[PDB]
Amino acid sequence: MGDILTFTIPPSFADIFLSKSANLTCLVSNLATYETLNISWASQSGEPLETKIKVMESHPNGTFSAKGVASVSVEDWNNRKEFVCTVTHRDLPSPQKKFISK
Repeated sequence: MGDILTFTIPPSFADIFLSKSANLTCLVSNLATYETLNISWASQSGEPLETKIKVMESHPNGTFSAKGVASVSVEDWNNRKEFVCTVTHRDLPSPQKKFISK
């Protein structure tokens, strides 16, 4: 508590097989201020990724965290690419960035 935690979750081989699209998932928890929260996904090159997020506020149902789902090409995951998620809670002076790779 009182310290913002950011973790990234990779899509499973099975999951990618079902949808035939790889998805980037970010989990942000332990928010010192459970007011509102946003999730941001971008390519390593600093290029914003198509991300779909429902509710600009963190979800207190089942979990107390927010998740951002970005749709990437299976090719990227297959080519060992890496993506960057940045969490902007405004609570911290420096947004936390996370690297994700299969």
